[PDB]
Amino acid sequence: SKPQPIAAANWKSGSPDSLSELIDLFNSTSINHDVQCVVASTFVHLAMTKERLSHPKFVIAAQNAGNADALASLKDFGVNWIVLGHSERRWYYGETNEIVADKVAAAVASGFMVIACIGETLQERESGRTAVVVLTQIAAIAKKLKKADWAKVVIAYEPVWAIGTGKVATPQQAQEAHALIRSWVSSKIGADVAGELRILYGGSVNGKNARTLYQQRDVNGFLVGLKPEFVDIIKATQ
Amino acid sequence: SKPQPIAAANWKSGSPDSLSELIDLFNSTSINHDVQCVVASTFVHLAMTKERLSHPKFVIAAQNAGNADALASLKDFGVNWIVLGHSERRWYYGETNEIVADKVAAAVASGFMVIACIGETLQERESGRTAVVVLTQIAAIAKKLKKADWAKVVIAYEPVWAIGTGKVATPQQAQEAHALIRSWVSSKIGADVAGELRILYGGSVNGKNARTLYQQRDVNGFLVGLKPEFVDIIKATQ
Amino acid sequence: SKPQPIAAANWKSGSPDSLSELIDLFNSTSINHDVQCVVASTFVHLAMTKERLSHPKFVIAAQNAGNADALASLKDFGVNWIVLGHSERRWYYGETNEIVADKVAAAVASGFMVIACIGETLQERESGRTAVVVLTQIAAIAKKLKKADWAKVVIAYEPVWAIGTGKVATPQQAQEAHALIRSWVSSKIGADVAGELRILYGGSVNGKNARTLYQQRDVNGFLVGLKPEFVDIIKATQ
Repeated sequence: SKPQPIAAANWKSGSPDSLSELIDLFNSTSINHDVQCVVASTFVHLAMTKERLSHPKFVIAAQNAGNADALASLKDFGVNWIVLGHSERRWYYGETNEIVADKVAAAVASGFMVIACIGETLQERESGRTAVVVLTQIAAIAKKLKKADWAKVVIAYEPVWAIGTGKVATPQQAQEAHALIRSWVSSKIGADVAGELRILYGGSVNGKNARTLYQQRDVNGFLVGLKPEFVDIIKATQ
Repeated sequence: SKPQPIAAANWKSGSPDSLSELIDLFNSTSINHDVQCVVASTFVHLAMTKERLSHPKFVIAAQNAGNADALASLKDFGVNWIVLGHSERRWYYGETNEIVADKVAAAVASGFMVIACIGETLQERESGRTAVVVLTQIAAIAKKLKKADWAKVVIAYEPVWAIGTGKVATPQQAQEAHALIRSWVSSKIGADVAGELRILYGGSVNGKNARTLYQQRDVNGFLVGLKPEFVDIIKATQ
Repeated sequence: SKPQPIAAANWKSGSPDSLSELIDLFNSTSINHDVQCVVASTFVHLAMTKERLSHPKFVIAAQNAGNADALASLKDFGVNWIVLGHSERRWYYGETNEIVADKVAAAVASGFMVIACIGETLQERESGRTAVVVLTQIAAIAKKLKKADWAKVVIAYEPVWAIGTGKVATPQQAQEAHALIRSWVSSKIGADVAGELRILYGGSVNGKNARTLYQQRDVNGFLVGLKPEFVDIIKATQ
C-alpha cells in the first residue's frame, strides 16, 4: 500500500574528506528493501559526489538552482533531483510560497524529481494555524502544476516549529501533519496522486525514533542531515 | 570606568561536529565576571547553536540579513544580535557606508543588538586618511540613528589595512583607532553615549596580546574567530 | 622557451585548522625553481592565510569575484590575485562569456593578476565543438582587453568534460587544448604575447601525472585542489 519510501540527506559543512568518508560508507551499505536514497549536495561538492558515489539505490540532488542556466547545467551533469522550499530559503532568502511554487514548476519542466518542503513555524503552530499555513503552501505549489507533474513531486513536511528545540515531533504530531497534507492532495488533485505521493518527515531524527515515525500511515521517509547515522535512517524505512 | 565588555566570536568553517564540540566547551566554561559573549553563526548552523548552546553569558548572533524577511525570521527564531558591515560585506560584497548604515538602522528598529564594523584599508591609512575614512563610516551609521538607539549599538574596529595585507596591529595602533572613534562619538553624539559605548577590537588577537589589548583605555573587548582559545579571549576581558 | 610556470590551488571546504596545517607545510617547503605558487580561497579564509603564509614564492588569491563593480574594493582590502570564470560560476552562477570577460577586464584595470578559466563541457566535446567553444570563451575575454593587459592575465584550461569522471586528460588531450588556445592568442593578439602567456591545466591531477603533463610543450602549470599533495604539483613544474 505505501509507495516506495525515500531517505534523503542534506550536506551542511565540513571537509572534502568528511564527505568522501560518508560516500564510502553509503557505497558499502547493502539495502535489502525498495527505497530511493538521495544525497543532496552543495555545488562545490557535486563533482566529488558524482565521481565517488555509486550505489543502485542512491541518486544525487542539488540544494539550489538560482537561475535557468543552473537547472540546465545540473541536468547536463546528470543531477536529476533537487530540494526546494526548505525553511532556510523561505526564512532568509526571500522565498515566498509563489517563488517556491515557480521553482518547483520550473524544475519539473526541466525533468527533475523535486523534494518540495512545506511546514509551519512555532508562532504559526501556536496560534492554531498549522492547517491553513501548510495547505496554503501546498496549494501555491499545486497552482503551478498539472496533475501529471505529481509523479515528479515529493513533499517534505518540515516541522519548522520544532527547529532548534532538541525535540522530535511525536509520531502523533507527524502523522497528523502528513495526514493533513495527503487529504488535501487526495481531494484537490486526485485519489490516485495522493496514494502515490511520498510525504517525508523533514525533522531530524535518529534511527530509533525514525523506525517509529515510519510506522505511521502517512509517513513515506525522511529528509535529514548527512552523517553516518543516515544509514540508520535508510533502514528505518524497511 | 569601562562599560560591560563584549567577547564575540565568528564561525568561519568546519563540520557540524566541530561546532558541536566548541559549544560543549563553552557550556562548561566558568566565567566569573560581567561580560557578554556572542557567537556569530551562518544560517545553516543557527539551528544547532540554538539547540545546544546554553550559557547565561552567551547569546547567538547572525552574520547577515539580506532582506527584511530575513531580519524578521531571525528575531522570531530568537536571534537577537547581528554583526553588520564586517569586512566580507564591505570589501567582497561592496556594501557602501550607506547600505551598512541602513542595515544597522533596520536591525535596531527590529529590536537587535548590532555589532557594527568599521575600518580602513592600507591605502587609506598610509595616505593619512584613517580618521576621515573610519569616522565617515561611523558618521553614515549615526545619521540613521537617534541618541537612544546607541544603547543597542556596539562598534567593532576591523583594521583591514593589517588583516588584508598580512600585518598584526600593535595595542598602541588599536588604542589610537579606538580613541579616535570614541572622541568622534563623544563630540557628535554625546559624552554620555561615548562613555557607555563598547568599541571592540577586531584585528589579530592571540594569547599574548589579548590582555594588553583589553587593558587599552578605549578597548571594550573583541571580535575574533571562533576557536577553543576564545575561552582565553573571554578571560582577557576580566 | 617556456615562461614562468604557475602552480595554483583552490581551497574547497573544511576547518580553519585544516587549512592552517597546509600553510605550515607550504611554509617549510624549499621551492628552488622559478614558479609562482597561488593559494586561492573564499573570503573568510583570507585573514588566516595572509596572517600565516610566509613562502616567498606564494601569493594569495580570491577564489572568485562577486560583481565586477566590487573588484576594486577587494583589491583595496589587499587581494592581488583572483581566479575568474571557473566552471562552477559559469554553470551555477550565471556567468556568461561576456560576464566573465567584464570581470577579467575589471580585475586587470584594478591591478589584479588574473587566472581566467575556459573549457568545454562533455556535451560540447562529444559534439565536436572543443575548439569553437574554447576559442569563443577566450575571444570574449580578449574583446575587453588591450595588448598590454595580457601581462596580467593567465589562462586555465579547465577540462570541464572530465569533471565528475575521475579521469584526467591524457597528455595528448591536454596538449591539444593548450596548443589551440595558444595558436589563437598568437594570431589574434600577438606572437610575443602568446609566447609569454601561461596556460594552466585546470583539472585535478596528482604528482606523477602532473610531471608528465608539464612535459607537454604548451602546459605552463596547474590549477588544482588545495591538499598536501600540492607540494608534488609544485615540484611537477620543475
